[PDB]
Amino acid sequence: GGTILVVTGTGTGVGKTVVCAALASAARQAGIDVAVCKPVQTGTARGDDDLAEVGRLAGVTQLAGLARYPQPMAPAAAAEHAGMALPARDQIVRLIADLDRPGRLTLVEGAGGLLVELAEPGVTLRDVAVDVAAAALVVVTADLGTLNHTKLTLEALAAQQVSCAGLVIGSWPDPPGLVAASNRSALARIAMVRAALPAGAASLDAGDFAAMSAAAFDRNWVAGLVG
Amino acid sequence: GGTILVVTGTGTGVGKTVVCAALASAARQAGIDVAVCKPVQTGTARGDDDLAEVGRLAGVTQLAGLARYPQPMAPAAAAEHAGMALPARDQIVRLIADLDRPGRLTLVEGAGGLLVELAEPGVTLRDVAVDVAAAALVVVTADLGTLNHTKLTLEALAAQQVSCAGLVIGSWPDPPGLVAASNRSALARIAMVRAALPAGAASLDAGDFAAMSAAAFDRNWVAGLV
Ligand SMILES: O=C(O)C(C(=O)O)[C@@H]1CCC[C@H]1C(=O)c1ccc(-c2nnn[nH]2)cc1
Ligand SMILES: O=C(O)C(C(=O)O)[C@@H]1CCC[C@H]1C(=O)c1ccc(-c2nnn[nH]2)cc1
Repeated sequence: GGTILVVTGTGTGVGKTVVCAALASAARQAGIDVAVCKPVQTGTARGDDDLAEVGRLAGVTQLAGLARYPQPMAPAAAAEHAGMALPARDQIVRLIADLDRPGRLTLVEGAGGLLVELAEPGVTLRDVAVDVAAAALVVVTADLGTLNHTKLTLEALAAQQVSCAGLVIGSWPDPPGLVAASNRSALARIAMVRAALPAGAASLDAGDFAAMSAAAFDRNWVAGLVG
Repeated sequence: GGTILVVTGTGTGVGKTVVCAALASAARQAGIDVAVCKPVQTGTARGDDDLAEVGRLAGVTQLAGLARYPQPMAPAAAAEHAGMALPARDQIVRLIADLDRPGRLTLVEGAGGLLVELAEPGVTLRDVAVDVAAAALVVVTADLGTLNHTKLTLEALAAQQVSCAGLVIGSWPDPPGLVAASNRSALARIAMVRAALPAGAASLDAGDFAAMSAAAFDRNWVAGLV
């Protein structure tokens, strides 16, 4: 196949979707074919639709979903509230495997953070990453508390031998305060920081988002993801 | 000795100090002698002094600490900003062991969450809990995202064979809401929920806080701690 990369985060609202869009944009500009999938999407009754947002920001057309739940809650709770079931583990894996292809970067966007239940019983994006032999890109904030959450998430990845592809700061303030600057230096001692997306990136138009994305990542790292 | 419990949280600002105070108050009312140790405290420039708050809310007098940094930052960053090192691992472990005594509940309050560096070099409250053979009480929120952070923290405790003494919800909203209610049910599927402190409890006077605390915890669990 190609390269499968799960995109997780330290939590919800940390920048998973905009990072997915930014990496997708950078890879497409490098001539890499990109697919993005969001196997579990909650909050659809609030307008949450991460695949649509990635298409809007990055131009990705190869978008794949599976489960959609109305309430903006954790998947298990949103499914319960809608009277629906979570997907099965093998259904999530099938979605991803159908996309995987030599030369293609397939990004698998999680729901919330790494240990959120996506399938019964207690199957998480970590388990899915093992099934499809994917590394994990971890989206983090620059805010107070990020170092603890990042180290917790990386330890959890290592516990199941899921390689960490690096960190991305989802929103980087301009100018940075003392806490944000300190956190960025400390994050870079824990793992490679692949990018720090400028605050407000999700509000850029298509052309400005593309330029931001190309400058945000190291071109050699993006090109090295897919042979 | 007695019973040592580290009191950690899924992060910072989740209610660790008020939970320390609440458990201390419930234990004191059960006739248990209580000490509270906050080895490292930051944010003292704006007035943060968690030991003073525990003393006022719960009446604890054995209040022990080693280091206080003015800036409201992670300990390592606050120490770097001040140009001074964090305390030594030996200082923290020995202070706690010295506080511990038969018939006493010694609560050790961390700074931020479980994997925060408290001593040089890279020593955390988890490492301290291993050294003094303490179980860990985990303070969690009721808010969106709490389940992931709680599961991550519990996995990290288990990875170094630190027993989990349960969870405490640091602030229970009024009215709760669908997410808070769902999270409270889900948290109980992960570990014992020992208490859920009403929102605003940190503003109570000592008498009102004691009444809140005694009702918040199961009296049999508190008495069983020592
Ligand atoms: O949480 C506590 O104890 C607080 C309290 O004393 O009230 C402290 C108040 C000032 C900062 C906070 C702290 O100490 C802290 C802040 C951020 C981090 C962190 N972790 N990962 N990234 N940053 C760790 C600790
Ligand atoms: O974060 C994402 O993916 C968001 C997105 O679709 O962009 C989703 C928007 C709606 C909810 C959020 C989600 O899916 C979610 C929310 C809370 C939790 C949780 N974890 N622990 N306790 N609660 C887990 C997932």
